[PDB]
Amino acid sequence: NDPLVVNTDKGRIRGITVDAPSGKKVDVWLGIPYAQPPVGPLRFRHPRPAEKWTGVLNTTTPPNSCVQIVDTVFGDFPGATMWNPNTPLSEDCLYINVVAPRPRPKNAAVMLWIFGGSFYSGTATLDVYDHRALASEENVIVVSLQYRVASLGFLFLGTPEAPGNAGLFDQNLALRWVRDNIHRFGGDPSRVTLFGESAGAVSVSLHLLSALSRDLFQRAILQSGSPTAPWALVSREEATLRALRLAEAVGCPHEPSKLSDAVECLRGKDPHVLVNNEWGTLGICEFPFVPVVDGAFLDETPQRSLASGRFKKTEILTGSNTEEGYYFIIYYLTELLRKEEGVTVTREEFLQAVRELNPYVNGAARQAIVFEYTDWTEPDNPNSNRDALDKMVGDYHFTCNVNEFAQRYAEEGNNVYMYLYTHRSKGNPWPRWTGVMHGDEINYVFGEPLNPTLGYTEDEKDFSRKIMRYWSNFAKTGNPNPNTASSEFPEWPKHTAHGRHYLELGLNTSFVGRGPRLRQCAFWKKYLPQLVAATSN
Amino acid sequence: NDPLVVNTDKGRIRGITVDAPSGKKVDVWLGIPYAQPPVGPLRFRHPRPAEKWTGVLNTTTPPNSCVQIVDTVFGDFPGATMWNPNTPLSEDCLYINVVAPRPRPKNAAVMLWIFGGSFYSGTATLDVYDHRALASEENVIVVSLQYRVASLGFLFLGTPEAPGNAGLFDQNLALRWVRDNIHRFGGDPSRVTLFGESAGAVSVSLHLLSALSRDLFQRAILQSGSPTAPWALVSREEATLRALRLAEAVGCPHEPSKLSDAVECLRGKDPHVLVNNEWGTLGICEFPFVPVVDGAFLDETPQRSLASGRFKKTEILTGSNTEEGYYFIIYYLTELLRKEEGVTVTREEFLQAVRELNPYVNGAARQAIVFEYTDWTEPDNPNSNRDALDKMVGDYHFTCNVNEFAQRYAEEGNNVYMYLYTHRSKGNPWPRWTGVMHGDEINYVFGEPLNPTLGYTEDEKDFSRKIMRYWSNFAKTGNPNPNTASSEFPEWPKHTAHGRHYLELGLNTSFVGRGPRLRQCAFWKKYLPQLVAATSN
Ligand SMILES: *[C@@H]1O[C@H](CO)[C@@H](O)[C@H](O)[C@H]1NC(C)=O
Ligand SMILES: *[C@@H]1O[C@H](CO)[C@@H](O)[C@H](O)[C@H]1NC(C)=O
Ligand SMILES: *[C@@H]1O[C@H](CO)[C@@H](O)[C@H](O)[C@H]1NC(C)=O
Ligand SMILES: [Cl-]
Repeated sequence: NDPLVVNTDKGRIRGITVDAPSGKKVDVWLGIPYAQPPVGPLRFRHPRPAEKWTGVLNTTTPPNSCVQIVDTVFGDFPGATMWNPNTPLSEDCLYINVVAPRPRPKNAAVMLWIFGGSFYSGTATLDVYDHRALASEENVIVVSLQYRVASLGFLFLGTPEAPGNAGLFDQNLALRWVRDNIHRFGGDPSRVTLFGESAGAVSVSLHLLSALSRDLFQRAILQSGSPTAPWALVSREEATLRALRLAEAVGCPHEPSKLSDAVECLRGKDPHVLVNNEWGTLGICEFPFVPVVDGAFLDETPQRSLASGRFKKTEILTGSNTEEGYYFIIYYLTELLRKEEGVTVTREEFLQAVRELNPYVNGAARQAIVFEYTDWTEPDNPNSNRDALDKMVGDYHFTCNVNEFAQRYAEEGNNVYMYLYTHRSKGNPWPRWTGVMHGDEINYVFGEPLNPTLGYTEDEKDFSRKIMRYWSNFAKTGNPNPNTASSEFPEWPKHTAHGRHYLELGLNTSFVGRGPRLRQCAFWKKYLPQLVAATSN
Repeated sequence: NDPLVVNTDKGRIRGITVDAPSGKKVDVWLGIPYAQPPVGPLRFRHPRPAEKWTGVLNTTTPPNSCVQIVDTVFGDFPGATMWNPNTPLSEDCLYINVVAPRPRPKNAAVMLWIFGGSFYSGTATLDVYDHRALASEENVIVVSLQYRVASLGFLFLGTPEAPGNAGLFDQNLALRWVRDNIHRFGGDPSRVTLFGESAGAVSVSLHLLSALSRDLFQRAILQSGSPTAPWALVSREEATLRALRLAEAVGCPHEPSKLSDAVECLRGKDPHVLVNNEWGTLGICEFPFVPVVDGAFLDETPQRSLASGRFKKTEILTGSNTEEGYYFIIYYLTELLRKEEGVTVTREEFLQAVRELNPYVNGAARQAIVFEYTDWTEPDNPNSNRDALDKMVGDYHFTCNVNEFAQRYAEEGNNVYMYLYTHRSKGNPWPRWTGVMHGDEINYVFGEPLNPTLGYTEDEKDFSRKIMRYWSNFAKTGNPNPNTASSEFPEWPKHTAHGRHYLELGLNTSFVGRGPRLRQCAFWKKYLPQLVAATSN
């Protein structure tokens, strides 16, 4: 009997034994199909499941990446190219990857990765997401999936041939494949933990809401993303306009009254032409094609689900990084924050940035933001004014939404674990002033420091082992803490509805705090909305 | 020859030798007259100098106190009775006290005290101000003066017979007396340091502005008071109305057109009847009869003098206590902050208090205050909501005005030293939650802990020695620091215009910080004014 041949519910498949960078060995199945290719008449539409096949399908090659724009802003800068697709771009992209430890488990916990990329970019095949270290060091099945992104994943016109959320129905279908099949690979299908970062975290949080995903997994890890983030969803009316603008931009009919003509033309366009024409006039952290409230995957806004307690009763682990804003500002204010060492911002530049980064609020709101984000010890300090820019973008679009979601989960009686990630890698290629940006924790979550061909210190390797152990303890039990309390493994306390404790994740630290950033988050969530209402006659 | 008989420019006077509680001896001259009694036709008017006398005037008895209301809200509670007049009340109250060390110096520095009491109360004769410890431990001439308070000191109608600021002209005349005479008591008239607390500090600061006082002293110490405090001055237009309201309240004519009838009737009323009818409907930290801009003592608002650099160029030492607001709230919101142990404030009680304590601002401003003064770690915590009431009253009426004054003095090149006083006496008679209140430092400045019959600990005795040494180093040299830096005497750095360092004064501490409370002071001084402007249609 060939332990690498597996009889899935649609056919037999053959995997392959390979080495993790550490030397430990894992079994691997790459590019398992879970849907019909979403091509031709099927573009923009929800996935159909895969047709049965005869024989043995060799599932040993990393799959196609879904069509998306490629980032060339900084040339071959490694900090940017690590997020670009590393396999051929194709609409034929609906595949899953399974990576199992050796020897093969019987009922192991299953960690299912959903990649981020602001819903317009990303792929499960990235080297930074390599599954071999995590599976082999922690004894879990690691699963990853492709899902459609950008307008191919999220075009919405409010018609059956453009119903929205195709990329989310892709993820749901993959979740169903995992529950139907993962036991054949040594995983317990009742022990699936979803984890994802940024738009992948938003995606995970939406599976905590949807009635269609409710029974498809056990618990969730949400790295720097939450469904109350203002970029996370778009209204149905605005999505419809954005789709029609895309149709115009590529030469298609775009009349609100004859939506059939517009969809049909869009289905005939080259896919690269579509994703390369999506980017109109949008503010920072506004992405053109994102989830909507459609009626079937979600039938109410996330804020209404949270207010009413309509979400899955389970544990969650979630957290933020210290410099969440810079990554997005570096690409948006390219004259102000050049990607050079020693950048600073003058007071007059900061005041101009506040208007550009908050383009929708009135005069009174901007002053409040200025007051809230000024260092009153030294108002004109050019470092303080640069850091203020990161914090106001990072608080509003990231940190404060994670806090909000973790709060509601905790108020409703669920165990919550909250982190603030503060480690900057010794080999970080970005300018020193960028600090700990969006996504930096991913390398450590997937155990990349254990790769002996890379430059990580021994301290960083221990750190990555600590983090993988927290993450996988949580998947295995719902609690990141070990049984025997360690010197290397600090205690990670629950984030209670009233304590709101969080654990700082870093090299030489076990600091537990509150929040984080409760005051700035109250500014955005409580003070500023009532001031906008008061001054909008 | 009798060294206790001194020939002043108006006559001879006889003093008396007494003991310090310190064990050392001092010479003392109490009740030296410096003006004609301001009685009869002279009521409300500026002082005339004292008429010459033959013989030897026995100056050995603490002088009369100026007429003022007596506080009975808490009966014989020691925390309150220590501020009540301890000598008979009379309009015949314009006297000075001099206390010299033994053996008598030749050209000693002179520390001249101006009592506080919100311009309606106070007296130089209080036991808490007793001069003997400071004079004998620090080898300085200690001087104190009476000045008229309440409507008797500060009635203004804009006519020659109610010209305003009589109490400040009293202080000016006393300052003159000191420069004409203090060398006969062993003091250098070119080395007068003014010091005062609360309305006494305001008074000191107004002598730093007035052209009539400019050459009458060398430097200044300002404890918890500044001329930018919103209670420190009243407009000429409002002063006139308040005076006319007082006339009405006591049955006098009060027609805005016939001011002579009103003044002449007021000159006939009993002085106690006058001061007991002053208290109309006023907010917290609003006192009816206070300085005005008259044309002669001051001819522009303090803020206009500060902005234009028209103020005396000299060193200043100044500071705040940590709970500046509670004292006034305890007397204003007597149902909410009962003088009992274990008081707390509910969230709903706090929101009502914000409206009562900031009764002039609109809805938007109140929300900003609420947001600024909420503990966002635990918004509903009833200790936090009680402390917030102290901080919003103390910041707005005290701490932030001291900061502003020290800031402007530093920007103009003068040496400034800033303290935050944080010591609560072990024997404090107020409830524990009141913290370190307005006026608490006065006992330590005057060396009261060195009286062994009071209950002070040994550490508190040391603290008082340290503080008298800082204060008198400052009077002697312009710098509170000693020459040989000690472990008992930390370094007190200058408060520079951009560093804004302060020294925390307390038992087990040498902490240096910035501000204090730069962010909250920016809220009152920069943010809230621009938000009121924006929302005032
Ligand atoms: C798959 O692998 C086997 C060898 O292990 C090979 O003989 C076969 O041709 C491969 N391709 C397909 C399509 O099965
Ligand atoms: C003043 O004191 C002297 C000596 O102590 C005494 O003889 C004299 O009577 C006193 N004068 C008055 C007016 O009491
Ligand atoms: C003074 O502060 C130090 C700092 O921890 C402390 O160890 C010491 O006990 C303190 N002394 C007191 C509070 O009397
Ligand atoms: Cl001047």
